[PDB]
Amino acid sequence: GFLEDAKTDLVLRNYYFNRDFLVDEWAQGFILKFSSGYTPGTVGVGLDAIGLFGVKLNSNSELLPLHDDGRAADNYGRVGVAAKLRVSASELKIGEMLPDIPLLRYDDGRLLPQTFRGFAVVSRELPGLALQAGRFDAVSLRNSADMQDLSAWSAPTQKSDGFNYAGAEYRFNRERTQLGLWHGQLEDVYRQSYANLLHKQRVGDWTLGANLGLFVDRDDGAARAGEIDSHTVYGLFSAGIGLHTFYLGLQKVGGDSGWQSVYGSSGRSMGNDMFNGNFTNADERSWQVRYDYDFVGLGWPGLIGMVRYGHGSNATTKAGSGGKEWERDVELGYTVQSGPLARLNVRLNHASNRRSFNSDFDQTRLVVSYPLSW
Ligand SMILES: COc1cc(C(=O)[O-])ccc1O
Ligand SMILES: COc1cc(C(=O)[O-])ccc1O
Repeated sequence: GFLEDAKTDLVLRNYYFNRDFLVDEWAQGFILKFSSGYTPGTVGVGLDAIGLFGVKLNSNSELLPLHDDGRAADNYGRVGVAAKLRVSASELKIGEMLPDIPLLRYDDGRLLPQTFRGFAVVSRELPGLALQAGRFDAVSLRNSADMQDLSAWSAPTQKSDGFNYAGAEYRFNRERTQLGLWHGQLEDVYRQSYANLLHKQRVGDWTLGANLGLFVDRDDGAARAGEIDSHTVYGLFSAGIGLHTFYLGLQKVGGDSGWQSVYGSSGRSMGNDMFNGNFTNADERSWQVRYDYDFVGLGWPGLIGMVRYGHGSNATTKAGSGGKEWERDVELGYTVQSGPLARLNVRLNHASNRRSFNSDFDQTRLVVSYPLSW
């Protein structure tokens, strides 16, 4: 039922951000999600809403929008609604939403999430197979209260009438393997095709995983961001045992151009994605090593750590070719497991970025999040 199965989730997010090239930002966010149930019947009808509000505290960062003078706003926010309609094992949503698909990953790396306006269909009528398609015609950046036309990261000022997509994922092999094929079009800017293989296999105490991906990009229509021809391949491999996980990522961009994506979106579909980049400059070859540990092994349940290092070379940028870069990320995340503060999450992380072709910097973040649900 519409009211029966309705859930309300509120996240309080206190976010401290520092980048030393020392510049600083501190802010408080509120993210309110109201998700109804569905009316009973052949066509079920529902409504989702999202409320976003951020407040500047005394002190990228992209935590808050900037005034024209370059001064961060005191506060910002917006409210979005989406209607939902369900039939059998298929759903259509229309309005404002948070798309999380391989060709369009909504960003939530700062204070409030990026949202999009459009429609999205997910259909699971045949066992193991999920079909998706949709179109988004406006976007609100993570650091903006407003909606604007979409554009590509490679030319953020060149606007498009919208982003269309369709894709399929098939999961099989006792749920261990998944294949994905996706096609997207940012109208008059670029078209992108993507294939993905996910696989996991247990060898004794080890869990071995692979995430292989291939993107192929070209300009579309009027080609407002210029001519584009790119392909990007990555393989991200994991080996887990007990409380430990090890990763090796390998990636290469080829062709005339870098890898394409929608401006403001997250780079997290890419194998070597890290906090401050994903090594997708034209021609760039990169590798990554990563280690994760679950500190329950030291009597600290709820504490998890990650360290990762990535290096890229052969990078072509406007300035020149043969560019090199590296990033090192470290994170400790703690989630309170029990007591009055249960579910409270504290994440502390640090990134160091060095680039032969751009500015070097270190970055420190502390994010304290508390979820309430009723
Ligand atoms: C628009 O409101 C919502 C959107 C979403 C989303 O798209 O995932 C989730 C919960 C919401 O309350
Ligand atoms: C000269 O600047 C850099 C060089 C390298 C390298 O040689 O691996 C890496 C990152 C850099 O920022």
